[PDB]
Amino acid sequence: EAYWNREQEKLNRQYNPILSSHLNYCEPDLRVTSVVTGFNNLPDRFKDFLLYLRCRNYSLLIDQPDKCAKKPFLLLAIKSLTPHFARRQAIRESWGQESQTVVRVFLLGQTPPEDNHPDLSDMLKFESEKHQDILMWNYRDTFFNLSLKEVLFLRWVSTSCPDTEFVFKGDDDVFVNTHHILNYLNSLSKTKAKDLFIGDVIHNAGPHRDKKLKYYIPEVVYSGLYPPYAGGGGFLYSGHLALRLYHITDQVHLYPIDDVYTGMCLQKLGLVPEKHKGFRTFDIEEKNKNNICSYVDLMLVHSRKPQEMIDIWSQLQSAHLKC
Amino acid sequence: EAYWNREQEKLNRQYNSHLNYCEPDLRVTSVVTGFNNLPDRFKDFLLYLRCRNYSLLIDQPDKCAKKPFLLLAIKSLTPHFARRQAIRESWGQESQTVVRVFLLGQTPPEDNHPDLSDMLKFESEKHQDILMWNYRDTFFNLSLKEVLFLRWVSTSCPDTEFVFKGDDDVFVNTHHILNYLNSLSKTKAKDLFIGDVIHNAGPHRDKKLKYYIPEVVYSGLYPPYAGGGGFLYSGHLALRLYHITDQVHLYPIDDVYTGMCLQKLGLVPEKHKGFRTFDIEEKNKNNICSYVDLMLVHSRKPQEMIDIWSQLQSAHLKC
Ligand SMILES: *[C@@H]1O[C@H](CO)[C@@H](O[C@@H]2O[C@H](CO)[C@@H](O)[C@H](O)[C@H]2NC(C)=O)[C@H](O)[C@H]1NC(C)=O
Ligand SMILES: *[C@@H]1O[C@H](CO)[C@@H](O[C@@H]2O[C@H](CO)[C@@H](O)[C@H](O)[C@H]2NC(C)=O)[C@H](O)[C@H]1NC(C)=O
Ligand SMILES: *[C@@H]1O[C@H](CO)[C@@H](O[C@@H]2O[C@H](CO)[C@@H](O)[C@H](O)[C@H]2NC(C)=O)[C@H](O)[C@H]1NC(C)=O
Ligand SMILES: *[C@@H]1O[C@H](CO)[C@@H](O[C@@H]2O[C@H](CO)[C@@H](O)[C@H](O)[C@H]2NC(C)=O)[C@H](O)[C@H]1NC(C)=O
Ligand SMILES: C[C@H](NC(=O)c1ccc2[nH]c(=O)n([C@H](C)C(C)(C)C)c2c1)c1ccc(Br)cn1
Ligand SMILES: C[C@H](NC(=O)c1ccc2[nH]c(=O)n([C@H](C)C(C)(C)C)c2c1)c1ccc(Br)cn1
Repeated sequence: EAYWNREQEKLNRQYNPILSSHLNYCEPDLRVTSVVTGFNNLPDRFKDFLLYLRCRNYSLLIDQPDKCAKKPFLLLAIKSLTPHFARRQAIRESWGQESQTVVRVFLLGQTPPEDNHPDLSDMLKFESEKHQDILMWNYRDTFFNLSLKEVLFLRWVSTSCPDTEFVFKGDDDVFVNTHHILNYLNSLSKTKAKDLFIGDVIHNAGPHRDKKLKYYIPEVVYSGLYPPYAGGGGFLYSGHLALRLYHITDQVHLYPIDDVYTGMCLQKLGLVPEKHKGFRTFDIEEKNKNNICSYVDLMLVHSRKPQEMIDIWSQLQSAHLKC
Repeated sequence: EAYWNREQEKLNRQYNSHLNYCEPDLRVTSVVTGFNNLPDRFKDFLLYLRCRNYSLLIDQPDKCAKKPFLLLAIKSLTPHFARRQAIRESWGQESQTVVRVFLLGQTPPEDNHPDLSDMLKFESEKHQDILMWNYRDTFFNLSLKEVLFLRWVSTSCPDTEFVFKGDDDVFVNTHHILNYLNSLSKTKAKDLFIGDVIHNAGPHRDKKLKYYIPEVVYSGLYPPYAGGGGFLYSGHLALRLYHITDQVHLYPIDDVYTGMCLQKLGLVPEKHKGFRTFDIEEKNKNNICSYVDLMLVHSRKPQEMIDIWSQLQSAHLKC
C-alpha cells in the first residue's frame, strides 16, 4: 500500500532467494507521479525524494583521504551545513579536538546557488585549506537527503578509514564529552567493542501523520512502525560495524529520516541498537545546567550554542578536581 | 527611584566625562537596590554606563567618496556570514548611489566565542563592507552600536541624503525604498524618520522576558520609537542625532534609545505602513506581489532573502 514499503519488499525479493538501478538511476523516476496517490499535492521535499530515490552514486568534491593515515581510535564525524562556520569552529576548539588517536571530519552536502543559497564557496575552501576537516559531496544537502549523507559517509569510511576502531556520528549543535567517550570505549569488552552501537534508542515508534510536524510522513509513503533506532543528535559505534553497515545499505531503500534509515539497516543485520544513559537528546536536569559535574558522566547533550560548547569544555578540563 | 531616570535628569542639568569614564562605576553597587541579584547583563550595563569612547578596529572610510543617496547600515554579529552574504547578493546590493556597511562589535575569545577572526579578515578584504568597533557586541550594548554608528556617519559619511539602519535577518524592498524617497517633499527629506513606531509602550517587568527592565533601573514609559528590525531616516537628521547622543544616557534597549534621542530633539517618529515587523498575511506569504509595496519584512532566512529578491526583479511584469 505505502510506496516505500512496496519498493523495499521489491528490493527484498531480489536480495533474498527464499522470497522467489536502485543505486545509480539518477534521472527522475516519473512512475511515482502515477503510482503514489496524491503525488502533486505533497510537499516539495517528498516529491524530490520520491523522484530521485534511486540515485546515490554521488562523488566527493572536497576530501581529506589522508584523514586516517594513522589507525584512529575514534573517528569524529559531524554533520554540518555550509553556513555553519561558528558551530564547526567551536567544535574544533572544544570537544572535537584531534589528539588512542582521535580524528575529526565534518560531513557536508552542497548548498547550491540555483536553490538561492548565499555563495559561501570561497570561504569554505579557505576553511577547508586551513583546517582540512571538511568532507563535501555533490548532492543537495537537504533535510530529506540526510540518508544520503549517512550512506556516503559510510562509503567514505570503508574507502578511506576502514581501520578506525570506533566512530561517532553526530550533529554540529550537540556538546559531546569526548573524554568520557574514550572512558566508555574501555569499560568495553573486546567482545562488545565488536558490534557496538549505542545512542538514545527509540522503540515502537511510528511515523507522524500531522501534515505540519517536521517528521511528518504521509500514509501513501510509509505504513506501519519504525524499527528500533538511535535518534536525537548522535550515536557511537564500532568501526567493524560501520563496514558491515555500508555493505548492507545497498539492500535498504533511502528513507527521508536518516536515523530511522540507520536503524532499518541495523535491524537488517540482525541487530538492536543499545540504549545508553549518557545520550541526553533532551538536555540536562531542571534548568540547572550550570554545574559542570552534570556533564562529567554523560556522553552528549542536545543542544548547545557555539559559545556554550567552548565554555563547558573549558570548565570540564578542571572537573577532575571539583568532583 | 529608577537609576537611569535619576542619572538622566542629572544629565538634564549639565546641558542647561559621562562619555569617557571607562572604569567600573562602583557607586551602582551601593545605590542600585538589588544590584547584586540582577542578571549579569544589567550589572555590566550599569557598571560601564558612562563609557562610550570606543574605536574602529575595521573601517571602510572610503565607503562614501561618491555622495551616496542611501546608506545601508546592517547590524550583524561576527558568526553571521550567511546572513551578510545573502544581503550582499540581494537587497543590499550596492549600485542616486547605494552603499552598504555591516556594523559589528567584538565577539572575543575571553567570552568563549569561537575564533572567527581570520575569516572575518578574509571577508572584510573581499567585500570591504565591515565596520567593527572594539566593544563587546552584546544585547545590552546595542545602544553603543547605534551611537558609534552615528559617529561614523558624522566622521565618514556626512554627505549621504538618507540612511537605513536595520537587522541582518530582515528582508528590505530596496527598490520600494528608493520609491518612498521620491514621494518626498524636499521638506520631508530633511526630518524623515519612519518605521514601526510604538506609542505608550512601557518596560516589561517579567524577569524571564527578553526586554525585561526592572523597576530599580527604569520607571515610567518609553517615548515613541521605531522598532522591529529597521527604520529609515535622512542624513541631515542622522548628524543631528549623533550630536544629541552626548546628552542621553545609553539605554539597554537600542530602539528605545533612538526614540529618547528623537524626543529630546522635539521629534515624534513617523509610523509607516510598509514596515512589517510581524511578517505578512498570516501564511499567504507565497505571493511576490505582497512584497511590492512594503518596505521591509521581519523575519527571513538567507535563502529566503535571495529567493524573494530574485522573484521581485520580474514583479513589474506579473503583478
Ligand atoms: C550515477 O550513475 C548514472 C548511471 O551510470 C549516471 O548517469 C549517466 O549520466 C550521463 C550524463 O549525461 C549519461 O550520459 C549516461 O547515460 C548516464 N548513465 C547511463 C548508464 O545511462 C550518473 O551521472 C551517475 N552520477 C550521478 C551523480 O548521478
Ligand atoms: C537529493 O540530492 C539530489 C542530488 O543533489 C537531488 O537531485 C537533483 O534534483 C534536481 C531538482 O531539484 C534535478 O534537476 C537534478 O537532476 C537532480 N540531480 C541528481 C544527480 O539526481 C534531489 O532532488 C535531492 N532530494 C531531496 C529530497 O532533496
Ligand atoms: C575613554 O577615555 C578615557 C580617558 O582618555 C580612557 O582612560 C584612559 O585609559 C588608558 C588606558 O587604560 C589609561 O592609561 C589612562 O590613564 C586613562 N585615563 C583616564 C583619565 O582615566 C579610557 O580608556 C577610554 N575608553 C576606551 C574604551 O577607550
Ligand atoms: C559593553 O562593552 C564594553 C567594552 O567591551 C564592556 O566593558 C568591558 O567589560 C569587561 C567585563 O566586565 C571589563 O573587564 C572591561 O574592562 C570592560 N571594558 C571597558 C572598555 O569598559 C561592557 O561590559 C559591555 N556591556 C555589556 C552590558 O555587555
Ligand atoms: C530548515 C530545517 N533544515 C534541517 O533540518 C536540515 C537540513 C539539512 C541538513 N544537513 C545536515 O547535516 N543537517 C544536520 C541535522 C545539522 C545538525 C547540520 C542541522 C541538516 C538539517 C528544516 C528542513 C525541513 C523541515 Br520539514 C524542517 N526543518
Ligand atoms: C542571544 C541573544 N542575542 C541578541 O539578541 C543580540 C546580541 C548582540 C547583537 N548585536 C547586533 O547587532 N544584534 C542584532 C539585533 C542582530 C540582527 C545581529 C541579531 C545583536 C543581537 C539574546 C537573547 C536574549 C537576551 Br536577555 C540576551 N541575548
